[PDB]
Amino acid sequence: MVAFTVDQMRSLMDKVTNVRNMSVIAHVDHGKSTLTDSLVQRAGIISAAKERGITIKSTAISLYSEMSDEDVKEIKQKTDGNSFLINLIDSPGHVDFSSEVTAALRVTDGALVVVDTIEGVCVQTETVLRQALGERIKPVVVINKVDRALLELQVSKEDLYQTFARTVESVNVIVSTYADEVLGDVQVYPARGTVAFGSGLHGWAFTIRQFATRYAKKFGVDKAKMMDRLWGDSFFNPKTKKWTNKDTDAEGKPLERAFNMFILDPIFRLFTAIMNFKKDEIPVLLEKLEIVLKGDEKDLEGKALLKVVMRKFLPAADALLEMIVLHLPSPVTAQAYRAEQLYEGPADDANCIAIKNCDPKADLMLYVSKMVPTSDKGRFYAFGRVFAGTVKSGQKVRIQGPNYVPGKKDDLFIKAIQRVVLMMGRFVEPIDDCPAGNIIGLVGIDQFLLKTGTLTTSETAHNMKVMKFSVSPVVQVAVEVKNANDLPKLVEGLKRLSKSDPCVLTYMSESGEHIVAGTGELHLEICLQDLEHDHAGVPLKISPPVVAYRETVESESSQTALSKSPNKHNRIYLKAEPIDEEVSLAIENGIINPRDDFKARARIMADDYGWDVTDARKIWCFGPDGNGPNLVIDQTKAVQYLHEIKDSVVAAFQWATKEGPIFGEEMRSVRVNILDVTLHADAIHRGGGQIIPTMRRATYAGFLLADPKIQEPVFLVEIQCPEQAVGGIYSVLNKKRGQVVSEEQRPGTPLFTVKAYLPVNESFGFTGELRQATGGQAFPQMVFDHWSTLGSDPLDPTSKAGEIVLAARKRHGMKEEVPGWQEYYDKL
Ligand SMILES: C=C1CO[C@@H]2[C@@H](C)O[C@@H](OC[C@@]34C[C@@H]5[C@H](C)[C@H](Cl)C[C@H]5[C@@]5(C=O)C[C@@H]3C=C(C(C)C)[C@@]45C(=O)O)C[C@@H]12
Ligand SMILES: Nc1nc2c(ncn2[C@@H]2O[C@H](COP(=O)(O)OP(=O)(O)O)[C@@H](O)[C@H]2O)c(=O)[nH]1
Repeated sequence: MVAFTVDQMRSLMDKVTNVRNMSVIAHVDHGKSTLTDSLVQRAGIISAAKERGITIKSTAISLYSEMSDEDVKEIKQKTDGNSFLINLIDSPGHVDFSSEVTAALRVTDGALVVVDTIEGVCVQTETVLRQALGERIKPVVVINKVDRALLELQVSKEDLYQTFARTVESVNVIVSTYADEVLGDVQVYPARGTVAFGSGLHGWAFTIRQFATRYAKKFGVDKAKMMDRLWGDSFFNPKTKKWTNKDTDAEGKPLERAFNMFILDPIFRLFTAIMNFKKDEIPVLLEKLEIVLKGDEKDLEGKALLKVVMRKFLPAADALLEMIVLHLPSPVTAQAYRAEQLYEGPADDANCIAIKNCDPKADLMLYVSKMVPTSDKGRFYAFGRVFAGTVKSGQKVRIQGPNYVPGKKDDLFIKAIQRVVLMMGRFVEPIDDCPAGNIIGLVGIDQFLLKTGTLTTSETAHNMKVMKFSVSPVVQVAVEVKNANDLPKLVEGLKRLSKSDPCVLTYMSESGEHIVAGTGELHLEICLQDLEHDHAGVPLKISPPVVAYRETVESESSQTALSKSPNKHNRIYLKAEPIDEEVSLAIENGIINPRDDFKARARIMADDYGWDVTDARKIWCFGPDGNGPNLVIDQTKAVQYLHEIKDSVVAAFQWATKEGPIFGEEMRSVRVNILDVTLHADAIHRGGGQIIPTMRRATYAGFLLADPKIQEPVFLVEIQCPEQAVGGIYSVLNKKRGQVVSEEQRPGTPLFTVKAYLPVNESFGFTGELRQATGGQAFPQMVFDHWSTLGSDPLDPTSKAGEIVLAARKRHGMKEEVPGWQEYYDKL
């Protein structure tokens, strides 16, 4: 549109009182693009001077505009000259709530909210506006698609007005409701020229002020008052030739409002005449309004003409530009009431002040809004705003991350800025510097600032409103080699991955699978990628990690269990019953140890865990692995060669409990009581290969008679997030048998710390699903917490648990049926 040299741009960048950092806030289909596009063609700036080339993803655009000596006097705000530099920063239309959006606005001071003439203000509209308000962004309105109502609906004039009327009122509800008391009445007033009406597709729009001036010069009145009248309850009676503050002429008759008589009328008459082909009235009407056509335009018809005559009548572009310049704040103005909020430090601090003043001579205070993709071979550029001091190419800056703390040296990076550039839509342009108050990009920060961050030149500097990260590994899957022979390389490469990525984690699952875990899904992504193509460079099959379970019993076996050796000579009679959870834990945590003296040990189980004191000294072993939470207590009476079979009964128990009868999982909280034992006179028939199997079977039998169940692992998740999104937590948690434990708020500033239990086998995907429910606001952090017995029957293929088992057996190539106890029991 207009081309400027790089110097010209720096000159404009010097008068920051004539700059406007804004964006366009709008609903999903309200003309946000046809409208900004309209502006761009009118005022868009372009690079002056104009296999190999460079490009960046559009993130901002620059518009230039000159005003009239008079229009610059209505600017109730420190100005400097007839010129202006508008910054049209792009914002995410459809992206989740608070992350992509919040960050973008933060570098804007004003907004241009687009509302629809028919649908009025919808949810999203009200949502982003509330968002913008939160950061104290002043709103200015534009009701769009006024053409739909004029054609399709055929609406009246007072009908339409009333619409505009409402739409304005709702917006003013949201305004007052979320506006900082200290900022004053930011409510939009059509009569004050802060609300524009028009059609972005047709190309026309208008503010009341534009009409209040048209009529102001001709008939000789000051517009101050002509504006107040041209909207609301002010009527002008042709007859009385005077105005009134009541909608009824003395005689009791209804009059026509000004807005309708002086604004809408002219318009309506033009539609109706050109849209009905009244080739005789068009000429006289156009003449009357002072709309001159040129050349072949004189012979247009219908829609073709409505657009020409309408765009000449009220160029959408000038209405928008008006409001922008005359009502939206400049940095100098906004950075004064927006300084505290954007600074996380002392509101009296040296820097926090250089923001308010928007002083380019203070200590650098540049905020990075986001990292933008570019054709420069995988390099990203930093897009942000210079809030204080000034940036320079090759400058030495202190890059502070989201965790950085003034004292502590974490997230801090004392590197230098390669180049400072202009982000002109899809193109960039190098410059020498950029003072406080502007929008610029930075090349060479890539690797030190992932996303949001603050750049400073002061060592006693604080960070600007920062965004929190997820830094614990949580996203994990099971990695395995496709050709068994590559195993050595998979292993080889897992130590390679770890040695390079300090934010990755690798380990062996209880169920023997190698495991890769990472920060986010994107992180795991890059990780598994490199692993298979460089670290290990071997084909791998990635999958959800297999969960381990615990086979346990619910009560004392309904009946005694019997089992005879394959000698038909020796028999064993036992029963199984549950061990208490507080106890099982004690065994697990080593408070009750099989290696500790019977002295200390006997004491603890009697004097601290209710165990009958005699019991303590008749346990033969804990298991599996000699020290697990399962006991074999000897309750026999007159077995001659008892002490003779002990060593065997033990090795049998250490086997049974390592791989239970349900599906081979480890048993937990299982206490086996041997009620009696009968042996053969000779030791030649009570050997190992005779007793071991007897006990193995015997135990299984008692076990299944004891109302079997299974225990599932359970995580203990911790979450941090803003008060509003604490809803998503409970939202998703419910869809996964979750359970909120505690909800504590960190004193100081909003950020809740939700804590809950999460069934390990309901956690695949959780991290992602969380991002959604909270629009990228919360970040999880898991850890194993405990075992929990499932209520359902493990031998009923259809029950919850029973499905868990079933699939398991199929995965192992075992029978789908779980051999009931009868299979192990040997009746007398
Ligand atoms: C989310 C994270 C981040 O890093 C942590 C790592 C260190 O520990 C992880 O905790 C991993 C656990 C730890 C416990 C206990 C050892 C008892 Cl025996 C039962 C096991 C589990 C088995 O079902 C239950 C948990 C989820 C698993 C696999 C599905 C991978 C487990 C495993 O096999 O290691 C949680 C991870
Ligand atoms: N009649 C009419 N259609 C419009 C107007 N503004 C936008 N549209 C149409 O609405 C649709 C969506 O508009 P667009 O600007 O892409 O919406 P966005 O999603 O807000 O960017 C398109 O088909 C446009 O042609 C307008 O003022 N009048």
